[PDB]
Amino acid sequence: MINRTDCNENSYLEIHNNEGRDTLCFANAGTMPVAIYGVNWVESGNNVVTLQFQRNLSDPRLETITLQKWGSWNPGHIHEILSIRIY
Repeated sequence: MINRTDCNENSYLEIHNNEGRDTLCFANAGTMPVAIYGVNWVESGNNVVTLQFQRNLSDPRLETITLQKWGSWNPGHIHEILSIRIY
C-alpha cells in the first residue's frame, strides 16, 4: 500500500516537482497511481522503484524510468505523474 510520507527515514523514493516546490516521499513496495506535474528531480534510496509519468499531455506519450539504489532524477519540470510502482 503506497502512501504519501514526508520522509520519516532514509532510503526511499522522493519526487520534487515545480522546481522543488512540492516534494513527495513514498515508501513500501506498494504501487498506486500518482500525479506529479513539473518533475525536476527524483530521489531513489537504496531501493529500486519504477516511476510512471506521461511526458506529453496532449499525446499519450507514456514514459517509464527505473531508479537504481541511491538513484536520482533531474529532467526539467515534467507535465504530471501518472502512477508510481515500487518493487
